[PDB]
Order: sequence, then C-alpha cells, then structure tokens
Amino acid sequence: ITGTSTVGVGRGVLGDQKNINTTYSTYYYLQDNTRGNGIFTYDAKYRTTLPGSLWADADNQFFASYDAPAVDAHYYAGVTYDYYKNVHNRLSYDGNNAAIRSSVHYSQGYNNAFWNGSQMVYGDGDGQTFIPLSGGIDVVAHELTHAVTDYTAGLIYQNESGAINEAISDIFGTLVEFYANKNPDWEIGEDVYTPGISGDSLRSMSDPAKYGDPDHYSKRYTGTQDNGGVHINSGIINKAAYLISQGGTHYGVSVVGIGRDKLGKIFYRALTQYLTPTSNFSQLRAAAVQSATDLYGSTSQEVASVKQAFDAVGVK
Ligand SMILES: CC(C)C[C@H](NP(=O)(O)CNC(=O)OCc1ccccc1)C(=O)NCC(C)(C)C
Ligand SMILES: [Ca+2]
Ligand SMILES: [Ca+2]
Ligand SMILES: [Ca+2]
Ligand SMILES: [Ca+2]
Ligand SMILES: [Zn+2]
Repeated sequence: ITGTSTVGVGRGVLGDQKNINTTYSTYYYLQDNTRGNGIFTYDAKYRTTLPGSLWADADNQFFASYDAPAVDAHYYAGVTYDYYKNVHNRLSYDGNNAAIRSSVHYSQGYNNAFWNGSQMVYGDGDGQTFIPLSGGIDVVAHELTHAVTDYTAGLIYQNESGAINEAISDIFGTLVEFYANKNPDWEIGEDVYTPGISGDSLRSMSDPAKYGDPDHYSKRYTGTQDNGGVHINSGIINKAAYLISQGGTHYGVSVVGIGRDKLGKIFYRALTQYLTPTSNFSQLRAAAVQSATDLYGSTSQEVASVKQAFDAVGVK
C-alpha cells in the first residue's frame, strides 16, 4: 500500500521484543519498505485462502499473542533478506528485489510451513508438535531459500534433486541463524518444535541420524513417501555441509573444516551457477568442487575439504 515508512514494536513467538518496519496509511501495516520492493506480511486468519489480508494494526504496537507469529515472520524475512544481500549480493529471492510475501495463522493446528510458488506460508502448529513456525529464524530462512532455489537451480522437489533442494534450505536456514547470532546451532527448527521437550529439534545437520535421517549415501531412503524422502535424504547433504564447515571424522573419513562463510560461498555458487533442476547428489559434489575451485583454486584446502566431506557421506 501507499504510505509512509514507520517503525513499530512488538513481541515475537518466543516473547522477545523487537522493532519492525511498518507502513502507515490510516492503519499501520506489516509492510517494510526499507528492503527491496518491500516485505509484506499477511493474516490468513486460520483459513487456507492465500495470502489473506495485509496485516493491519491500529497503533503500531504488536504485543498481542495473535500478533506474535506475524512479528517474527516479518522480522525474520528482513534478516534473511539482509543475509542474501550483504553476504551474497543477492537482491531478494529473484535477484531483482521481488516483493517478499508471508502469511501467518494459516489453517488450524497446522504443523508445517512452506513456499507455495509465490509466497511463504506459516502454520501456528498444534501447540504440541509445533508452536507458530515463524518463531524459528532457521525456519523462515528455510522457506525463503526455497524461493531462491526455485528462481535459480530450480531443483525438482523429489528424489535426489529434492533432497538437495531441502538441504539447501536447511543449510542457508542455518547460515542465516548464525548471521543473526542468537543461539545459533546446526539443528533445524529447535525454537518452535515440541515446546514440551527441551533440547530436541526437527532435524540435525551435525548428526542427522539422531532423528533417524541418513548420514551416508548407503543409508538413503529409496521409497515413495515424502516425495522420495526429500526431508530424509537431505540429511546426507546436510551432514556433508556440516563437515565442510566444522570438520570431523565420519565413518573413518576426516574432513578439515573451512568455516561457515566459505561453506556459504561454495554452496551459494553451486546453487546459482552449477546446479540444475535434475541435479543428483553426485552432480552436487561436482558442482561444489567446481565452485570451491572457482573461489579458492584447484589446489586449495577448500577444494580438498569439499571432496573429503562428500567422500565421508559416500557421495562420489
Ligand atoms: C523447516 C521446517 C520447520 C518446515 C519445512 N517445511 P517445507 O517448506 O520443507 C514443506 N514443503 C512442502 O510443503 O512442499 C510441498 C509443496 C510444493 C509446492 C507448493 C506448495 C507445497 C519442513 O521441513 N517440513 C517437513 C516436516 C516433516 C517437518 C513438516
Ligand atoms: Ca496493536
Ligand atoms: Ca538456535
Ligand atoms: Ca537452528
Ligand atoms: Ca522442543
Ligand atoms: Zn523445505
């Protein structure tokens, strides 16, 4: 909407206070004009028709319980935008400052979040499996990264390409979490998963097997559930990414860690210059090796570490 840029204040899902960029025109809207062509957050009002209504508030204060998922979707979309712009020189998900749209309060008891081809969508959770999913910065960045993937590599959402698609979202979700630097880890969704259980998460990149996800190609799922295991086989690539960044010895194969920033550069380059819609795990290895070669040189530690990590997870 047309209005003047303002700054509201509210509390997120976890009870933390934050400032948010809003727009004033009669109401204060969750419309952040400071980033690209805007970040826009909508109320789906417990229904499934999208996007719903652009979030309107009378006083620019967002401290109601109902406000919390909107505050976080809006704010964490901003952080994710900043990460891509500042770290990778990418302007929004399409590289041309596309408006970023999110809807919260989607459906009832909805234990998921997704990119629907055009926008991000967040359930509130059922209060047991999840609390409102926009409360996780890794979750928000995971969803926005699906848009990035769709505009770039275009990885088809099934089988190996789909597992790469998933891992890319977990990898950048985690890198954005580190970028924001509030309780960062290599776990996925820990801030919004199972409020009654401390210390767990939806997935682990450092040890995917802790939740039964494969950490080696020999343990890949080959059935038809979950689009051929896109959220399962992602563990193999998540583990490789974790090893590239942090190092470790995995099934007897030692990897020298090169750090998060280089992991991010290598995978961002792979995603945007080498991966295609049908890339499989072997092709991702090749893409990552080539990306590291481009950035650091064929004889570099970075290249050696990428090879070590894929060796460790059984991807040749
Ligand atoms: C980061 C977590 C919190 C959310 C994450 N959601 P996602 O974006 O991967 C769900 N993806 C999904 O719904 O794709 C299917 C799809 C395809 C085209 C248009 C709309 C929807 C996830 O891992 N979902 C899978 C669960 C088993 C955890 C629910
Ligand atoms: Ca208010
Ligand atoms: Ca965390
Ligand atoms: Ca996390
Ligand atoms: Ca939990
Ligand atoms: Zn996903």
